[PDB]
Amino acid sequence: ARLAPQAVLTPPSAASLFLVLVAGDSDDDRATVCDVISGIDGPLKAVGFRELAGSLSCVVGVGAQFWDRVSASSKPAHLHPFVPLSGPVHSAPSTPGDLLFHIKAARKDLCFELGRQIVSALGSAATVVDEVHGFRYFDSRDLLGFVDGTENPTDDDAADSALIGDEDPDFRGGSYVIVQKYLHDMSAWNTLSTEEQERVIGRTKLENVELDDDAQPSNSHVTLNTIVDDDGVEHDILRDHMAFGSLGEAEYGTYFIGYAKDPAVTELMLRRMFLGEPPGNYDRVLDFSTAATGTLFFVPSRDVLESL
Amino acid sequence: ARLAPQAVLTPPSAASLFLVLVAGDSDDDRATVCDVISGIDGPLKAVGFRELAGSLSCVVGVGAQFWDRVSASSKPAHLHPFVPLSGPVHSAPSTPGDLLFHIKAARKDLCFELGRQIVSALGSAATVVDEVHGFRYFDSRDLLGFVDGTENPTDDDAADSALIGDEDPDFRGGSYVIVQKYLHDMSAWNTLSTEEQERVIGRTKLENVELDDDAQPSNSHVTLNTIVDDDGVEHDILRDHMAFGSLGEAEYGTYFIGYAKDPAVTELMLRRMFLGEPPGNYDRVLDFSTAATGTLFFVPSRDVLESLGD
Amino acid sequence: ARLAPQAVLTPPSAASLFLVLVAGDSDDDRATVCDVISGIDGPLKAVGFRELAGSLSCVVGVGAQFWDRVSASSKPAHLHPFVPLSGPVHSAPSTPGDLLFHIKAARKDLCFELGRQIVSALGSAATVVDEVHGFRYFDSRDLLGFVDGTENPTDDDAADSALIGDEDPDFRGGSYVIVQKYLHDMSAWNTLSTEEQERVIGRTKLENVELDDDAQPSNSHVTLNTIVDDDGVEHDILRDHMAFGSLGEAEYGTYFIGYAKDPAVTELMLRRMFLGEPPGNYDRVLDFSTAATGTLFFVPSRDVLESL
Amino acid sequence: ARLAPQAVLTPPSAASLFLVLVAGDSDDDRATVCDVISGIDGPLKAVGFRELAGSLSCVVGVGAQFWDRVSASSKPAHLHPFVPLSGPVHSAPSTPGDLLFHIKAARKDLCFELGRQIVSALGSAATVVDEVHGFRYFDSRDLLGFVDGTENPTDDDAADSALIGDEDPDFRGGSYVIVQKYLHDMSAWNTLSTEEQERVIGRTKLENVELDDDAQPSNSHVTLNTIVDDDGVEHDILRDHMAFGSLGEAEYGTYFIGYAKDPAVTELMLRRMFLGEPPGNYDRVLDFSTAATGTLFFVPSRDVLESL
Amino acid sequence: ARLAPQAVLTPPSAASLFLVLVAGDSDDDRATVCDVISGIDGPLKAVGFRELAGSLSCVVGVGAQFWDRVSASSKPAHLHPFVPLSGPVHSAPSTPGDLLFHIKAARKDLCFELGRQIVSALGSAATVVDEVHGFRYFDSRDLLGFVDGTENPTDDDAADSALIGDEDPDFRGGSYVIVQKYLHDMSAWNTLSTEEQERVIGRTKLENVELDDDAQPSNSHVTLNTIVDDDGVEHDILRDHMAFGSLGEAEYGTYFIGYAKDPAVTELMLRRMFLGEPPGNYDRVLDFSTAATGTLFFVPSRDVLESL
Amino acid sequence: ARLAPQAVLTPPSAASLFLVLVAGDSDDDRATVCDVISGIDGPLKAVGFRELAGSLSCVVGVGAQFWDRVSASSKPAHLHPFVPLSGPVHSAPSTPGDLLFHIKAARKDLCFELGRQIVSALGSAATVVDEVHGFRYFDSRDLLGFVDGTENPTDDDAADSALIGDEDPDFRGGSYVIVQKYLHDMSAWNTLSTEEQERVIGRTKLENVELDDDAQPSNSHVTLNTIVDDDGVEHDILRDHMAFGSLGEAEYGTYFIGYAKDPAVTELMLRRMFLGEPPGNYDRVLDFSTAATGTLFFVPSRDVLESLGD
Ligand code: HEM
Ligand code: HEM
Ligand code: HEM
Ligand code: HEM
Ligand SMILES: [Cl-]
Ligand SMILES: [Cl-]
Ligand SMILES: [Cl-]
Ligand SMILES: [Cl-]
Ligand SMILES: [Cl-]
Ligand SMILES: [Cl-]
Repeated sequence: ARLAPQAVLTPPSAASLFLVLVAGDSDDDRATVCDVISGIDGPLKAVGFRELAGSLSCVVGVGAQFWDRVSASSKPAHLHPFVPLSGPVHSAPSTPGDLLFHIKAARKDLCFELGRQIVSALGSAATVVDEVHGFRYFDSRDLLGFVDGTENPTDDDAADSALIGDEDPDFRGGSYVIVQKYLHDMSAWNTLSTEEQERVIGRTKLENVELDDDAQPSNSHVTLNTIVDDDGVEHDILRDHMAFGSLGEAEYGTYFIGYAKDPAVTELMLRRMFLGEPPGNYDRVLDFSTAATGTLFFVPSRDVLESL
Repeated sequence: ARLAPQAVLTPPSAASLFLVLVAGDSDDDRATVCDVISGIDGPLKAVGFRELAGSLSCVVGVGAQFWDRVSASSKPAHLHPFVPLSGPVHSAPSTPGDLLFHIKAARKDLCFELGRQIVSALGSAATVVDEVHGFRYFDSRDLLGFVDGTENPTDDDAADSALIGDEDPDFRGGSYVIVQKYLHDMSAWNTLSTEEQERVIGRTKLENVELDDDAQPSNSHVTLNTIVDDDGVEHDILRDHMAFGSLGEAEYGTYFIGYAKDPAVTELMLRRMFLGEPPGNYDRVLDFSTAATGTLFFVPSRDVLESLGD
Repeated sequence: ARLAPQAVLTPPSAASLFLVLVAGDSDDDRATVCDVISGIDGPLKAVGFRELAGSLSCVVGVGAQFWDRVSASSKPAHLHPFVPLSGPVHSAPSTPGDLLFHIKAARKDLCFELGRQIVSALGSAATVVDEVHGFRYFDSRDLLGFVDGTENPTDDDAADSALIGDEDPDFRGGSYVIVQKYLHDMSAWNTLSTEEQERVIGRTKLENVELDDDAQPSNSHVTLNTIVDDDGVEHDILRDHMAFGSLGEAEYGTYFIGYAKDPAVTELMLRRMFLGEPPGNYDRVLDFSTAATGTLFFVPSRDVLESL
Repeated sequence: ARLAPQAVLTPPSAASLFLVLVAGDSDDDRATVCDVISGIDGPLKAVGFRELAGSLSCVVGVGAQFWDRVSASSKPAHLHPFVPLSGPVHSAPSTPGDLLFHIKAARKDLCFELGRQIVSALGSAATVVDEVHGFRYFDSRDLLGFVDGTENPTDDDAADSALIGDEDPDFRGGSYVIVQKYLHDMSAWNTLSTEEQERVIGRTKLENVELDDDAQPSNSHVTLNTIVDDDGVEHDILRDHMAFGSLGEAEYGTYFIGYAKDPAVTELMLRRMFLGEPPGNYDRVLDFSTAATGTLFFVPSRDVLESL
Repeated sequence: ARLAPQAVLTPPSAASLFLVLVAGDSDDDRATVCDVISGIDGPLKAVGFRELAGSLSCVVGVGAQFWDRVSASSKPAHLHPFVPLSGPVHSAPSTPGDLLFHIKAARKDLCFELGRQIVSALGSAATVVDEVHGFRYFDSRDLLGFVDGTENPTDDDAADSALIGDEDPDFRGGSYVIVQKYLHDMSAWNTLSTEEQERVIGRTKLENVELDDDAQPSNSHVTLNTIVDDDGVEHDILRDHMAFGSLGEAEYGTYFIGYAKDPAVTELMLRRMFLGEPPGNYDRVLDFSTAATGTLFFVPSRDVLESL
Repeated sequence: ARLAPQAVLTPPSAASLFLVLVAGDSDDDRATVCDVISGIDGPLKAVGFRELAGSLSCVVGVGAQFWDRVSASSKPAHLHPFVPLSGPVHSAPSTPGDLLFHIKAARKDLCFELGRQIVSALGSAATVVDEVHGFRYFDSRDLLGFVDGTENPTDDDAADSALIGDEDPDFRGGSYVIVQKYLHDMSAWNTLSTEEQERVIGRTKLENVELDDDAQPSNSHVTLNTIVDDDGVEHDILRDHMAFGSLGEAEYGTYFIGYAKDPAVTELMLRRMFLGEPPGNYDRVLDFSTAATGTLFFVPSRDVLESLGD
């Protein structure tokens, strides 16, 4: 997929832009927004074509509520606003957003330029409500210093995990994407030893190897995020984390973004993380990371997107 | 597709070579030509294997006349010579060519060496009548200074636009390619202002953003080259422009090359360009660009290519 | 084919590692081996995910004997051990191996690190019986100075040539691989003129252009390794040579690895080379190269491998 | 210069970090700050050594006031706080800063990591007061769309322009650096035609060619920033602009940074820009760009820096 | 040596452009030419600054006749026109040129664009009399298939060899350059065996290893081009060949460019090649290469050039 | 410095080759050896010219014994065999070698091919006694998992540290290089925790940050290898480590190579490491790393190198 919108399956990139917008309550607003995101390949190629590599991609997400404003029937099976979580200790807020632009390329400028054109076409019809500029941090690490995104599926595995789906054939090729902007408590995290940190995560730190079953804490992040159903089938999401931050504001962040053919999978992971399994046995990553956003979007296929 | 001939759908490259040749009249000539082209997979790997990235590609095109010498039996549905167009001030000549090699690579030497080995194999069985060494100019601009190749289809849209399907199943996976070598009038073009240039093209110059409907002249190159049928169904082609030129001769060029599943789409684009729509409302790019060549070729799929003549 | 085990079709690489191992007889060995190899994309992802480019790949092969010890249930049609060849002047030995790891990447460190993790995870359950650290030598040459790999099938051709096959539905997507470690007599080779070396190979040395029919000796490496059936159809294999060696030991090597959906094609090339066509008219490449190893492995699809 | 602090002469980079800090009024503050910036190569190599290319560099600037707190004699000839400007229409503010870290590398992460280590070593002894993450925008353009930094001197030209100087031999190898964070009025600027924009700048837009003398407006940026003395000697600075911004905050910026052996040159340019020459005939770039900062720092040589 | 005119010492490049021009006789011509060439780093920076890598370079040469028309004041010691050579079988013509632009970069577009700007700035004041678009051919080979440029001096050696010179203080830092455009007879060349071609050159073809003393013919290109003085000191030049050509015209070329602090060294190589050592024993490279041009230019230092 | 031999100051590379050889006893042997090494500029260009970046470099080192066979006249100030050290549990053997080739490039094949042509020229006039194919391991870490090479001097500091100056003007621009091939005990080392490993080294593991004075053991590798004279003047060396190993043999290595203007600086580092400071307070890296070789060589400047023997 070179220069196509809704390229959910792209590998990771040196640079990302996450733009989250709310739509004008007006009628003229709903119409410009629709006509801009439905002609999204225009600016995608307008920027992207200037780089020989063609690394630029753009996935458009539309939140449940705005989807209702532009389409009666049909609606995809699982589109709903992001479900908030109130855990023993930690909370995942559900925050506003009608549009997501998830932008990737090999260079920052390519990203920024696509974002500039998008934001400009929208004018006063929409309002930026969250904006992260992500960046690869050494060998795909997060600011907690672990290699992050490892066990992502790929090739056929990834298409079955992320993309609808004979099960909902009107929206075949689409996906459900959840975003969460996490901020970290660096100083707290740095008071753990490497080994404690590894126990919190589920893998070794430098060498990025999974801890043995007989050594792998039942509340480790890896454990809480493994999903096996009754039949013993595993269910995976496609994740695309990036680091971001501000030195002066002491803000160090991980931007979570996860794609799935069914958001039941992503939501189950989030429940096991915030509420624990067994209940109360929650993910220690949450002791060091706080989600400031939580938004759920439908990712239309190219065809479905182009028709709005 | 890596080191396979007839890879129509390859992304743009840093360097290209376009060779157009005319075949000899004899029966020797025609059979040498069929050997070289049906076994083009050989020189392609002989050269291209030597570069780890395997960027080298080579698409072979056969003209309508030569096709009749080789396979009178069985002609693809729309293969004919290039249709010359002739407007009041600007014309699109129909110039000779039996063979097209459209070569792309990340490096000049690979393009050159492949060309060299091909030309060497043909020997006196063919003559080069056009040769262009193309090169990427800045951020994929053409010598007029505009980003060029932008609205080209990609992925599935591209395959559908460019390759013969069910409509002509005997030649599924082939294409029709048209080439034209254009020369520009740089000082004429430089007397225009940016804003005027933008009105000629249909997009802003630096930022490559499409002009909105209301600012978009009916004879902008973009407007004229938009093909929408009565059904309201859009028809695209796959274009592959490269810059070329010579500073001493004051030649500044764009080499045009368009692939289509049906050349009717390309031919209509050319009519709207040269004859205008409504009539006489022609494409002002042509005020600054003169076509020195125009030739149509059939691009056989690999299976078909391997069978000539034989 | 990003970070998938059994990516047989991958292109040449700047670096590769070839590991051959024998398993222990203990049932516990039997089981360690099967754990590690069936979970192979754990380490493949543990390591490979640290490279932005994702160039790392790892193909696992399993020997006939070892397959039997683990799945007397079903066998792939052509899984037998490597057949030794004993020819008028030169011979191809049949040497041990239960496991092949064919590892490739853009960098040595990735190859070495994947190997480190595999070997170490197999612990005393297995023993490295041959180890070759291969490298790209100039413009895809081998140490005899010829561009080597030129006539490999690509894309569809390659899949047809290398992957099973309606002809064996239970092992669809797998392959058979034969390795042979060759050592060259450099000084002898250098007494030939370039033209002589060209006559041995079947192609020109610098330009890598195939010699025409009337100047192609009938025992050139190329003629011998052309396999055309009675209907005039050509049967190809997918090959992956790398250079290797040691300056002080005066070892200058070519590691041969050949993939095919039916190893009989490979095996036939080997016979025409070693014994000759017609018999006695053998590949003069063998006057300057000696096979120190010869082993055949079955390459399972991901599904079959994941379930061993 | 690989991995040396005070590498004023480095070429431009894909990524930059500009950090401006104020020092604690305390005594313990003055001491940690001194010992951190005087051991600045420690973290420079600590981060920089992890990249094969070694593209990371770090220039440290110390403002006049803090310089006084740590050194009586000696003081460089021209160190003083940045002079504010009140022009016919436009104003250059003079804003706080004791320390500048001007950081460059081929990757964002390298920059951010160096900044993280610096800010962390400083702890509560200093406070970030300005922070820009710059990025190359296409072919060295600024967000106004012009190629920017063209006429920079280089090689010997650049060392004579930027570096002291037999004229002040205690501080030979040092430099004076002025920074200004500009924000742009994109919408206003976009209402000019290309040709007007070119007249404002002094060069053509796409092709980056200098306008002819007989066509070059006397109030163009190029004109106002050409410095010839009585004898007709030209005086140049070394400039190292980067773009930065925020889509949601509609902030589009150019970060100015200019190095000179004598700040008289930079200040004269700034006077001709804000006040005009003839007076009132000012730089139209200022009609579209507003400076939010203005700070002047001394850039000690390596030797002078290491001794504090 | 970043974006400086008269960067004689730069390494090989992937692309280059060689422009030779004759000036008109009008005094206005005289002056246009001198404006453009003395301001040459204007365009060099206009173009070159757009590439992050800064690989673009441009060396200006000036012919003897044209120098006279512009500076009868002082002349560099060795500035005379190219001396034709007329030998037993082959001749080197002396062809016109007043200006040389030797342009190099990592990409053709940079070369072409610098050329476009120069030629266009010279307008009708000058005429391009020869134009070669040179390219790197595989591993630094020329179209005869040999690695070509191997024995170039580097670093200090190169400066000693190419740059004037206490021996001519007024033109310290300049050089003399000789260009010759060669066309090859490819078919004739291919009738030689590789060994014969090696005997012609003086080195092995694929491995680029120098033939040992007893197998080096006395008329090999290498022997002939070895210049050793009476004290046994070797005098070298700095060379910059590129391949060029046209497939349809069957033109396969090597563009020779040679730099030296004293052109007599270059000139002597030329004599030993064309006329032979001993006389008649001439460079058999000339049986397969014909010089279509031959011109000598003086290469001013930046200071001298900037003041013409 | 591009394609010049004896480029001591080159930056780290992706690949290296370290060859150590012993010369034959004859007079033929010694003169072949002097031909090959004094004209090493030839193979260096023969190989290295073929790569556009010109990353290839080759530094030649001559042992003290062989130096006496070639230039009894005139010996540089500090040239002697490697001084073996012998502590209670860990030793630094002094192992044979007359010749060192320290080869660096961006690619393995260039290193290999240069080695091949050198070894081929020497013929039976020399024997390889050690050979290591080094490789960059992740973000310049060594097999112990730590970033390694960090505090190496750069620029002028480097030149001053590594090259002979006024002190020995007959050999200005030369150096003294010491090599040791270390083998690691990976399972011993893996039983430690990160924090302990950090205490062994003197820096944090992932982030490569120096530990502060108060957390910094007196026998950390970093502490022991800091050389400060009574004047309070620091003395550094130029180090060039590469990883190497073989998975089947369970060999995991660090190849050490240090350059100094005076080998006294390197030798003292080794004493503090092996014999400890205060005495017995040795470098715990040595609990996990065993030296299999130790050899000292003089690195002649180019001018000096060109003159042997002759
Ligand atoms: C600050 C937020 C987060 C940090 C720092 C973090 C970090 C990690 C790390 C270090 C790993 C192990 C490497 C890998 O296999 O990718 C991991 C794995 C994983 N993470 Fe998280 N993560 C975060 C948020 C989440 C959230 C919110 C979800 C679910 C909605 C999640 C889903 C997963 C999954 C599914 C895996 C792979 C588990 C497996 O199959 O081994 N991540 N992440
Ligand atoms: C020392 C070991 C070997 C060396 C140096 C060697 C070298 C070559 C060279 C130089 C070519 C021509 C370029 C190309 O198409 O790759 C070639 C072709 C070939 N080689 Fe070999 N080879 C070796 C072993 C083998 C073995 C053992 C087999 C079969 C099991 C083999 C199968 C082939 C095939 C199938 C081709 C393509 C022939 C064609 O054009 O159809 N190679 N090899
Ligand atoms: C928003 C702020 C600014 C923008 C967008 C801007 C943009 C430009 C552009 C487009 C050029 C022509 C290309 C070049 O030669 O670099 C230029 C040149 C120049 N600029 Fe500015 N600039 C800005 C601020 C300044 C400031 C504050 C100074 C002085 C303190 C300055 C000093 C120069 C100098 C010395 C030149 C080269 C003049 C010559 O010799 O041709 N820049 N800048
Ligand atoms: C068609 C034109 C030419 C071709 C194909 C050619 C080819 C070669 C080749 C293959 C080498 C050996 C590798 C090397 O050191 O570069 C060489 C060396 C050399 N060439 Fe030529 N050359 C040509 C013209 C010339 C001319 C006209 C000169 C002198 C004006 C010349 C001067 C040299 C020098 C100085 C060397 C190095 C000799 C040495 O080892 O000392 N080249 N050239
Ligand atoms: Cl961005
Ligand atoms: Cl070409
Ligand atoms: Cl390896
Ligand atoms: Cl940053
Ligand atoms: Cl050019
Ligand atoms: Cl090696």
